[PDB]
Amino acid sequence: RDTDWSIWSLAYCQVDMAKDFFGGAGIFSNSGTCINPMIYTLLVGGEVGGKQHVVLVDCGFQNDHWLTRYAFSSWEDPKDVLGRVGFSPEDVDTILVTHMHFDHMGNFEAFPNAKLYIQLDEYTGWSKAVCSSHQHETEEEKEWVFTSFDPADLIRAAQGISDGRVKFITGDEEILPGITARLAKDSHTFGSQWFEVNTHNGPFIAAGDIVYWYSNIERMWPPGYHQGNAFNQIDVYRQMRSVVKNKFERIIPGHDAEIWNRHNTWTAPNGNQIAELNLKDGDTSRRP
Amino acid sequence: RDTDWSIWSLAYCQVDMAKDFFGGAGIFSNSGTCINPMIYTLLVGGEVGGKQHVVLVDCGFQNDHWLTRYAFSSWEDPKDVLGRVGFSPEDVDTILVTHMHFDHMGNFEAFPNAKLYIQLDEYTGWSKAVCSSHQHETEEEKEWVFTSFDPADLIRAAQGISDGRVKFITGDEEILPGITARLAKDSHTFGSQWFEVNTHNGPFIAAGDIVYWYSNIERMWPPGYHQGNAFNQIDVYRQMRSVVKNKFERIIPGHDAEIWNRHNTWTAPNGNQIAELNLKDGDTSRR
Amino acid sequence: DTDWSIWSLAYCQVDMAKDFFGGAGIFSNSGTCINPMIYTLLVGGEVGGKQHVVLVDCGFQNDHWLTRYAFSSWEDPKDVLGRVGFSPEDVDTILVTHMHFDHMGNFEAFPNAKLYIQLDEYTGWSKAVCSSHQHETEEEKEWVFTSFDPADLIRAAQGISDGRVKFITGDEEILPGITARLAKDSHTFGSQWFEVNTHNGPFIAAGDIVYWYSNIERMWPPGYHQGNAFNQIDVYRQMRSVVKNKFERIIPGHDAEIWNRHNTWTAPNGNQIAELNLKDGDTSRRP
Amino acid sequence: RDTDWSIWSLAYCQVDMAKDFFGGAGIFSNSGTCINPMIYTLLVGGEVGGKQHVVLVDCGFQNDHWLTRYAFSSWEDPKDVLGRVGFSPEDVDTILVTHMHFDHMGNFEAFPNAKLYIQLDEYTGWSKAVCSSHQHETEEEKEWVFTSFDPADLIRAAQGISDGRVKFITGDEEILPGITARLAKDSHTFGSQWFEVNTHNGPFIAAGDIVYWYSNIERMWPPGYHQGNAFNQIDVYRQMRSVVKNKFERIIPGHDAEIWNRHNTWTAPNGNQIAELNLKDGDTSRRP
Amino acid sequence: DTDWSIWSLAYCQVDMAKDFFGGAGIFSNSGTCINPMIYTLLVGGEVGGKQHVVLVDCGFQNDHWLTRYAFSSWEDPKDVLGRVGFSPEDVDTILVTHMHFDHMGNFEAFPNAKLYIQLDEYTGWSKAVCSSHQHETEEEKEWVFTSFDPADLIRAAQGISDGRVKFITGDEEILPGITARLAKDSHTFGSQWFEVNTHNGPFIAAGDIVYWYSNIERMWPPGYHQGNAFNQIDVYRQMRSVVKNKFERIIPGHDAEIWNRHNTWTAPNGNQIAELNLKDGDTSRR
Amino acid sequence: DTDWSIWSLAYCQVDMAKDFFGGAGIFSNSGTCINPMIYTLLVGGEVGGKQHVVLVDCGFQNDHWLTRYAFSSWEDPKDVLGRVGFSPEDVDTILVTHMHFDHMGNFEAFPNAKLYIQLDEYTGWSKAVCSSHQHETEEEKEWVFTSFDPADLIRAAQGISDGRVKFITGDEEILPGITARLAKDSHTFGSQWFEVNTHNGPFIAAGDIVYWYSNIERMWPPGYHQGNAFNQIDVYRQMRSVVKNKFERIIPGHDAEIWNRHNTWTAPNGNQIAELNLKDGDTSR
Ligand SMILES: [Zn+2]
Ligand SMILES: [Zn+2]
Ligand SMILES: [Zn+2]
Ligand SMILES: [Zn+2]
Ligand SMILES: [Zn+2]
Ligand SMILES: [Zn+2]
Ligand SMILES: [Zn+2]
Ligand SMILES: [Zn+2]
Ligand SMILES: [Zn+2]
Ligand SMILES: [Zn+2]
Ligand SMILES: [Zn+2]
Ligand SMILES: [Zn+2]
Repeated sequence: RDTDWSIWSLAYCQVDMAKDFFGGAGIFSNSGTCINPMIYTLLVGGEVGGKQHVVLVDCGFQNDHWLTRYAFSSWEDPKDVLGRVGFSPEDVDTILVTHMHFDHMGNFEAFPNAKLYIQLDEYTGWSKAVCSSHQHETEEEKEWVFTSFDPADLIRAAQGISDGRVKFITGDEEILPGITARLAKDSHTFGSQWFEVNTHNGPFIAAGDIVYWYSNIERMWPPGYHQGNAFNQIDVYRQMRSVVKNKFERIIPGHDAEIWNRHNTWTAPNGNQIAELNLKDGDTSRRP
Repeated sequence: RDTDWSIWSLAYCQVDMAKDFFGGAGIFSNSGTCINPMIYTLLVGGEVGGKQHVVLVDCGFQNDHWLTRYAFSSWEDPKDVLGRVGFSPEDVDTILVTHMHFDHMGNFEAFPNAKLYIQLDEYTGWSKAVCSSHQHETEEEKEWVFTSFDPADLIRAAQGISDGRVKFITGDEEILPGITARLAKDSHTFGSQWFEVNTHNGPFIAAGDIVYWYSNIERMWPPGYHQGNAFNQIDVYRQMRSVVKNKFERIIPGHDAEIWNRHNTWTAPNGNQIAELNLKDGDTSRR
Repeated sequence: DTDWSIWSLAYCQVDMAKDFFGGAGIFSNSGTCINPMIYTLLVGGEVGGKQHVVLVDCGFQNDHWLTRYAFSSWEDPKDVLGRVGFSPEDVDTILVTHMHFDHMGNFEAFPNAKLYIQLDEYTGWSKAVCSSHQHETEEEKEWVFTSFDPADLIRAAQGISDGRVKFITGDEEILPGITARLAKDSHTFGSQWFEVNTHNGPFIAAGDIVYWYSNIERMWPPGYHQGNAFNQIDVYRQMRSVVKNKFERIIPGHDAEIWNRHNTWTAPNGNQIAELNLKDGDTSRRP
Repeated sequence: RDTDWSIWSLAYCQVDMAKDFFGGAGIFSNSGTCINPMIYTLLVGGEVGGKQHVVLVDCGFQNDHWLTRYAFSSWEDPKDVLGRVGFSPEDVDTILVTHMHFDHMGNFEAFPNAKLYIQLDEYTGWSKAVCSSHQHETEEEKEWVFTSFDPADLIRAAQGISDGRVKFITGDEEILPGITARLAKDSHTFGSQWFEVNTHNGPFIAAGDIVYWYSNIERMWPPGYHQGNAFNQIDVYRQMRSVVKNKFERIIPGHDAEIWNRHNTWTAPNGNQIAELNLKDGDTSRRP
Repeated sequence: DTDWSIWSLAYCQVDMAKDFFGGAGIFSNSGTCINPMIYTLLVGGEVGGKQHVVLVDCGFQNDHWLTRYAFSSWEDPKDVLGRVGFSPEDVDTILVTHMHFDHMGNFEAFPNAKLYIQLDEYTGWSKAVCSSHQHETEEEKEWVFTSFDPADLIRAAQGISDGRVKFITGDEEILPGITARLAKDSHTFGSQWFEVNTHNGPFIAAGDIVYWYSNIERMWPPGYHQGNAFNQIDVYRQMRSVVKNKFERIIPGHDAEIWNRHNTWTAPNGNQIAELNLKDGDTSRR
Repeated sequence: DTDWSIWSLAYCQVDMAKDFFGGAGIFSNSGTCINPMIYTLLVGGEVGGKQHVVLVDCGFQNDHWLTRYAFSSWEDPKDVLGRVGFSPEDVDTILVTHMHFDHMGNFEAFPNAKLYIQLDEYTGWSKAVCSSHQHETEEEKEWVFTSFDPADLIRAAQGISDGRVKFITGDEEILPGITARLAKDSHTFGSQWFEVNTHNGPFIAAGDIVYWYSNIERMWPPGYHQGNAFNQIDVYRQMRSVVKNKFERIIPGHDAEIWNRHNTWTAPNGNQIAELNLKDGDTSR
């Protein structure tokens, strides 16, 4: 089947963060701070002459308590972030979840028509991890387990499973035409997955937090904060490099402001960026 | 290492059901119906000279929509059922869940001080199965998986996990002094577990639905309705027989009125039975 | 590439409680009914090349099994296969869905045929028979042997020594256009079903994984089986996907409804004969 | 200690055989032939003061075509072999099968009251191997598979399974009081097992054909003919040496005339040997 | 029936950023500090008698590794062992927690010592070193080799050939009262920790699974490591359980706090020395 | 679309008991015979692509091993490869069937070649070497080291760090038309054989899983091996299936019968040269 997809990376928030957090405890230690985007990626396309899908890789978090747990700024609603590219949250039929951290699957219920795809190992891993954490007597002992995980997202996932809106992927699978989910077990998280997007202009990768920063995969240096196996990430980087033949601009990192320096980018009134990574044959640009 | 436990099996409801359902196709086919008890079991004890635990194996379902999906009668609140043996739901500190069928974990939020114990395979099995079933285009194609399973219990399970009130068992484990949980993978359900209870009068077994009826384990004949592997149940029957040295009255089946005929039993006003299976050193009977 | 013509032939009939085949809930206490005992003949293979004459299963012999259960109208392979223009000597390969007596019993009646069975089926029954002899009484073994003849374990071993039995381990395209599919712990330890590719699309020989169309149409496994009910659910879905929900393309094991869904002749006696596919020039063997 | 066993190794036949077969292709190539005993081992005992079991480790082959496929001589019936130590074949309640080669299980039906214990992997291994062999067009291509295996023993085993005479062991198991079966997967054969026998004078090992000759385990040099994994045999030798704390005479090899030099031995009229390896407490010697 | 004398000796020091050892987030952009390089001497065994001289880890040689990091105060083993009454050649056994340069580099300075290391540790590094060489530039290889010397792969092989090294595969009580604990994919592919059963309770040589006491106390894996963050969390719980949450009975890899909570006395260059347990019938040391 | 020229080059000869190579049963007490020591030259790859020059195995050096067995006629890689128009410097790839001394001992004579080994072979020998040193005497270690030199373990680790050795894990097409097939616990822990696809059909470099044509023709594994005899049986079946029972298409490890099945000529000292295949557009010798 021939597939083609338009791809936009949309900032919906910003975080000021220690560099070693994203870039590595070695190379980026004691290197000050910087602003990094909170991003989700819109994909529109599919089989040519077939159903057109409106897909989000990840969907941001909500305007809730998480805004106080880190140095966030410039948060924007899905109505506004997607409106600037000519869509609405109602139009989104699928959310592909790289991992169940709060900033990639929180707020999925703002897309009432979307089905959620999660790796089974991600869901089961977090169920066990959350349950195990309650053997510690204080919350200080639980802090690391919950640094990026909202137990309420466990409840929402179960609610979606029973509702029929959450679907499990187990391993690798072409879930939409030209989008292949790749399980990276115990990489960034228990069941992090990345996505291979095949377009007429070649492959693109939505890496999730497996690749926080381009420097992670270019320097082969896993981040200072992650909740998996650093050597597994090494293995995944090599898989990703092979898919895109080291055309590093084709990989979408999770939280790297460097992405705006590498693609046709314009900014919204508040500053949040929009990137036009690719346009399928016959589509028009969204720059004002 | 010296454990001792008092054991009461208490009926909270009754169901009229075709016999082959519980007893088996072929041998009990076209045998009409009979009343069968809906049961949970109270265990009080632990290490002699130690903390006396108050534990439930299973806790029944709520008087909700489930009362109409089967021929139930005489449903009773846990306050009424445990009161007859001298306890209240607030006393229950542990609920041992044999499996996640609605009638064994439905009403657990009625015991606000209790921790829930479930096999990881039971929880993960149902998460996968519920999700897989929503790939069917019609609701009729989904009936069989949900005949005994309430997706609302999946949600309550997830809520208790994050609350810290639900704990996973993975395999065999002595979770309380003298009570060891036994994983029976893919027997009655994905992660059914049974419980071995060690007292001064020897072992007792809480079997759950692996053994619906004594005849399941006496005739080695699995039921006409189950959601796991029939030959796995046979193997579990053999383990149970070995633990109990073939003294069958020492096994507590899930839904067999025959239990009231094998132990010291009396009736409540509405009819629900209270079987006293064992009394630990120093306890007086509650007839 | 490949094409095959297909006939399903009865060789006996069985009167059985409906809950046996259809489910303990929905078909309980529904009386009894007549069900065909069937094996399926396939003739063909690759288009320009060796024509194979194949049986899926081969029925049982007229021995003590006629007094077991309640059979009637039993017929010899010489009679059943002659009506379609063949003799028992023509069959070069018999595909065994599982080692229950009525699907592999009479295999020595086809002297030129190689028998194909899943390694897990043979190993499972070897273990199960041996394990059952841990029970001291014959009554405790009844369920293991409800459908299994220990003499067929010996005949199977005799055939292994003869080179007449071949093991399949998992999925395999055995003959041209016929893929065996292992369904581990489905009806039995190593049940397998067969995907048959013709010019008119695919056909499925389901064995007893699907006793009745109602099993797979309602997604409701039978009341009697010796495997895992949820595994059967998974297989039902695999089969539906292969056949694009064109259910008449699935050959159930023991369902009179197949005579209502296909060109079906009838024999001098009651046992039926049903055409399912005729690949170009296979003159219909319909009178 | 609460268990005790008397132990006799009894030769029932003799075989003239090339030395490299039993001792190894390195040291014993082109080294001629020698006479080697065909042996099964009688164990009498159990719980001290409780049931006196009568046990055979292996039971030899029958007087059939096998007598011509090798240089056999002096085959003797179980009535005569066991008669010399004061027992009859009807006394044997248990036959422990090291492996299903013809000379270790061929004759089990001459012991009408005995249950056979066989490793599940041994039975399934031979079932597969026999069935696979019939893909070869000539009987010569099957010859190695059948050098020590009789397909008729497959049928007899299936018959014993159906009768309730055959019991499967899967892995390690204390089968009788003081006798533990040890699975040695893929050693001499698919499911070879050896037996540790606890006596008041310490442990004895019935090695089956894992140890043909003392030299295999003393020199750590597996034989030239076997149907398993040579390095697996190396690993089992180490387990055996450790159990007997390097008392090599406590190990009963399958086919070594050297055993008559290491134990109190006398001979029958035809030359077949009797070795009294151990006499449990209270037991009297059987030497004439 | 089993007793052990236990000494933790600092053979060197490093000035390192805090998030490296303590964790990103709670120690991000928090500056740096001096941290010790230690190996742990245990001598004793079955109270019956046979006394073994065992080292947990054995430092790194004084070579190019001294310039790769803010090292100082590197001392010889004969120097450091002498201050507690021993000579390298006395060591019977070197228990290797993992194959990073600074726990395995100088094992040849102990000609009598058998080396015990996990099969997965050795096998994982063989795999990794080989995998890295499909990277064309040296910058891409940097992280794999931050703590690993390819020359230690060649020594290990030479040790295998010589009979100096033996592979553990799983848990195994390697010497009377010392249980080796496989922690697959913790700090490294096959890191392991050791559970020393002394008459005065239990002791844990943590290796680099626990860089700092605060990794286990704050349940917070470090910012640099080369295995599985959640696996470390689960080993933290296995350790906490073995010592009943008495954290001092765990010896971290590179925490100067260990000097603070155990009898310590500086040496000439300052490299500390702490005695954690002297087996009754054993003589102390300054 | 692949094509390869194939030469089997004897670089040495060994006088050995027949049962060693042929079997403890059939060839017992059968005396000895001369057997070739062989490595195979492969030149080709994808048609229209980078033509590779590859060695399957590379022999051992003229060192202590020349005295550990009845060897004769040892020749250098410079001489043996010189006769077919190449030098050791041309070989960029050596595919190693197993780590026995006579198949990897001399790989450093090929300074530009990458070495490919099964991971299970390397870890297998690493473990076995360590386990062997638990025995207190050297006679108890002899069988483990009959064909294995611990110096090759050290040379292997050095190449690992140097970047010259690569691990294969299971089956893999390493070069165009060459598939490595792991045969776990066959001749050794991680023995591998190679399927070579040419325009004239498939050829197999069997290593020592097949010492002699009679192993696979008689389905009778050898009297000396360090793996699992029934695994070799199953591997024999895979090989026979690939070549559709054309046994001359299988390259055995040590069988002089090979010179009788192909265009063969001899060197001055006696060592044989076998031209098994010439890819489209090639001239003989
Ligand atoms: Zn994240
Ligand atoms: Zn993120
Ligand atoms: Zn139930
Ligand atoms: Zn129930
Ligand atoms: Zn059936
Ligand atoms: Zn049937
Ligand atoms: Zn044998
Ligand atoms: Zn033998
Ligand atoms: Zn370190
Ligand atoms: Zn380290
Ligand atoms: Zn070799
Ligand atoms: Zn060789």
